[PDB]
Formats: sequence, structure tokens, C-alpha cells
Amino acid sequence: MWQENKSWNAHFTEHKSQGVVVLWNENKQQGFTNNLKRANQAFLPASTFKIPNSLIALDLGVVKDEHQVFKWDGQTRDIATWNRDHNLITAMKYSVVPVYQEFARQIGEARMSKMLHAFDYGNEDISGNVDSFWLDGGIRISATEQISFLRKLYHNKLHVSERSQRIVKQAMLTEANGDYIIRAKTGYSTRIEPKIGWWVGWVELDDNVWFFAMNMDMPTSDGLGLRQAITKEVLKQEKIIP
Amino acid sequence: MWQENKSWNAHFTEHKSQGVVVLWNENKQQGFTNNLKRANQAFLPASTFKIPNSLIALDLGVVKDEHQVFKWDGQTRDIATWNRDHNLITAMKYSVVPVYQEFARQIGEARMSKMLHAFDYGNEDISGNVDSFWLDGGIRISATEQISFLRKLYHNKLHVSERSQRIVKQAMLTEANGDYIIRAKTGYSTRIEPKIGWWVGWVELDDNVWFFAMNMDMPTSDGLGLRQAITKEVLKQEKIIP
Ligand SMILES: O=S(=O)(O)c1ccc2c(c1)Cc1cc(S(=O)(=O)O)ccc1-2
Ligand SMILES: O=S(=O)(O)c1ccc2c(c1)Cc1cc(S(=O)(=O)O)ccc1-2
Ligand SMILES: [Cl-]
Ligand SMILES: [Cl-]
Ligand SMILES: [Cl-]
Ligand code: NA
Repeated sequence: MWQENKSWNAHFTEHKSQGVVVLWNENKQQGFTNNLKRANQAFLPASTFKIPNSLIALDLGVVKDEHQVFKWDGQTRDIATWNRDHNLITAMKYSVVPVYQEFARQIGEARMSKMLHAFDYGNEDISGNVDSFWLDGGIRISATEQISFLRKLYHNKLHVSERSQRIVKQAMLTEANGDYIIRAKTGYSTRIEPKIGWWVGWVELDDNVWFFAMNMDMPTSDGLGLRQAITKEVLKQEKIIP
Repeated sequence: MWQENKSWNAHFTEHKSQGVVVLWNENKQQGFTNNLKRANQAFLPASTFKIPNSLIALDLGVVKDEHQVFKWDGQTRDIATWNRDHNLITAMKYSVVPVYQEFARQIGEARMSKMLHAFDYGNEDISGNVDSFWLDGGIRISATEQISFLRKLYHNKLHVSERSQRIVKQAMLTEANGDYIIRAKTGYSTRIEPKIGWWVGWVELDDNVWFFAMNMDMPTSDGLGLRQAITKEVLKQEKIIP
């Protein structure tokens, strides 16, 4: 049910980087990865936590819907896309950290904790600040655990309303053409070593869906584009996308 | 306001064709079109009717969700992609008429009539066969009446459940980008003259959404690609998309 395929290491070697790509064929119920040990290694989720965060905030009424505007607080920060107004969809696309830090503060630690235990999310530990634990706190999740989380989301089986799950899957939209749809979330763990980049989500085809979760060492922000590029190369190699 | 911009007719005559593009700017509550009379002329919706027909089917339980499979009945039809199993997503993408004819027969004339009345859809007239009235019966809808119908859909304001409207808006997904999202439905009125091609939906930007409804004369299926091509050129002229 899980098969190791180190063909894909060649895609990490070229860009002088290392990491893990994990695919899951949903129809056949079979998993593939270049490195099953790192596949089960738990790191900080970083901005991939915006997926469970969105669900909790929506199911609790902190966020009314995907159209609610969240005004910029006036403190100009070092990423240009952060210094403007945002809704749920744009706050996710640009990983607007302070928007989600406000969601977290209003969710509170007690309710945040019960929801992560309900979601089966990683080690389910929110040690640290409630508004930064996914960046520098105790939470840990492996790539396989990301897949398990994403499958429950895809099947509307997480312990939230169907409406919350449909909104977040709508917000996860990244790319779509006549061949496929990609719903995913990027992540850049920047505050605690090892600095790693994430990309987790799934590829919707006509007659299948392929879940993926990847992470890789990211010692510099100049390598962030590799997260999508390397994962697409693996998808191309396994004829999943043209 | 409404404003007529005949500049766009260049795009129609460069391909020896004739049609109307209707644009609605949601944030500014202002509309635009190259031909105001044709914008309010009502044609057969053809397969753009798959939008209301999906909503009704989902809301009534004829279709339980978007994963439910409608298996091929074995009759080999002229369009290759019709001769296979489908779900709601792929049936909509490939305008699989026989799957939607089955929905119409299970909905029946009475409930279908009542729903279009509540939807305020076009002339609300299902005269003709219960499973082909949108292709050769008495139903008619204008391009602006399409905008008005899509606007309620986008805002979850139709009489059907929020769940129905969110599922259909998912199935409408056509193209998604770092710059925009397009939810739309294609149509081709082939049975009653004049043969026309449709494209209706909207373009989601970061802070705005542009609704559009277009139709054009279509004597032959060879020119169906001009629907999207001409609409995108208009979107490029108005600097909505890059
Ligand atoms: O590539 S993305 O995953 O979209 C991405 C790109 C940049 C940053 C983040 C995510 C999260 C983050 C946190 C911080 S901070 O903790 O220093 O405040 C600084 C930059 C970024
Ligand atoms: O470009 S699309 O809007 O996706 C499109 C393209 C072809 C056809 C349809 C839609 C609806 C349709 C009906 C018929 S029939 O009435 O003769 O059975 C034949 C062909 C087509
Ligand atoms: Cl889904
Ligand atoms: Cl979507
Ligand atoms: Cl459902
Ligand atoms: Na059609």
C-alpha cells in the first residue's frame, strides 16, 4: 500500500536540494514516495496550518464567509502583499500571517486544542502562543499525516460542517485548466531550524484524484519556487499531468 | 449605469462572426456591452441551462453530490467524451446532454416549472419536452438575464440551499491562475435557428469579480473556440486579465 520510488531523488539532486514528495492514488488506495522515512518525519506545518485554521475559524463564526474583508492594521510589513486588505481567499494565496494570527487569537487555546484532537492533526500540540504555534511552537506533522488530513477534508469527513470544508477547499484553489485542478497550500518554516518549505494538496483529474504532500530543505527564500517545480516534475514523470 | 462600447465589434468581425459580449463590474455596479439590443434578446439557453438544471437536481436529491457516478448507457453517441461514465463535474465540463436529460426526467415538469419560476430564470417557460426544452422548446433567456441569474448564484441568493449553489459553482470551474479564476458554462444552440454559441459566467479577481455573458452566431461547430478567444480579448482590452 506504500511503495518507495527513489527515481524521484533525481529531481532533488539537480537543484542541489533534498526533501520528500508523497503521492497517494485515491482510486487504487496506494501511496508513493521517494523516501518513506522522511515521508513520516514531522515538522512544523508553517503556513500549511492555514488549512485547519480556516476550518476552525469558519466553523466557529470567527470568519463569516470567504467574502468578509479583513482590513489592514496599518503596520507595513516586509512582504508587499501583506500590506493591504484581504478576504479568506487572498489571505490564503499570499499566506498573510497576521490575518490568521487574529483568527487564532479569537479561536482561543481551549477551542484550538479540541479541534486539532478532533482533526487528528499531527501531534495535536499547541504549545507556545496560540497565534504563532504553527511557526515557532510545539505542533508537528508529517507529510503522510498531511495526506491523511487532506483525504478527510476532500471527503467532507473532518469534524466540522460540510460548509466549512467546502469553503476551505474553494480557498485552496491554486491552478486549473482543461487537464487538471490543483488545490494546495504553500508553507515556509522560517523561525525554527531546520528551515523547510511545504507544499500539500491534491490534483483533481477527470476520473481520479492524486493527493500530494511535499517538504524540502529551504535554507534561503530564493529556493521557494522549487516547491511547485519539483512536485510538478514528479507528477509529469508519473503521467499524472501533461 | 449601462454603457455601450462598440469597440469590441472589431474582435467579432476579425473572425467573420457576429455576437454580443456583456460585462458586469460587481464592485462598481456598472455594466458594459458592444450591443445593447442583442444583450436583451432572448435565445435558447442550450447547455448553459446545465447551471440551473444542476442546482435543481442537487437541491431535490436527484443527485446526491458531485461524486455520484452516472454510468454510460452503452449507446455510442457522436461526441466521444459522452460515451463514458460521468459525475456532475465532468458531465458539466463536457456538456453531456444525456446525463442532464436523465435529471430532467426525474425532476419532472411540475417541479422544474416551479424552480425556474422561483429562480426568475429567463421567461420561465418549459414548453416542449421535459428533457429537451432548453434545446428545442419554449425557454428563452437574454445575456443580461444570464448576468442577473449568475449574480444571485455567486451571492448564494437563489432559493435552493447554500450547499447546492456552492457545489454548482465548483463544477463551473474552468480555468484558474495566479491572476484570475474563471467559472463559466459553454453552450451551443444547435436545433432551432439561429444557431448560436454561448459562454456565461464570471472572472474572479483578487478584489473584484467580473460577470460576463456572451453569445455569437455559430453556423458550424468549427468555430466554437472563438467563444472563449473573443471573450478573453475583450477582457484583455479592458485590462481585466493580463
Ligand atoms: O511561500 S509561502 O509559503 O507563501 C510564504 C512566504 C513567506 C512567508 C511565509 C510563507 C510565512 C512567513 C512568515 C514570516 S515571519 O515569521 O518572519 O513573520 C516571514 C515570511 C513568511
Ligand atoms: O461547446 S459546448 O457548449 O460544450 C457544446 C458542444 C456540442 C454540443 C453541445 C454543447 C450540446 C449539443 C447538442 C447536440 S444535439 O442536440 O444534436 O444532440 C449535439 C452537440 C452538442
Ligand atoms: Cl471535494
Ligand atoms: Cl472551486
Ligand atoms: Cl455532500
Ligand atoms: Na449546448
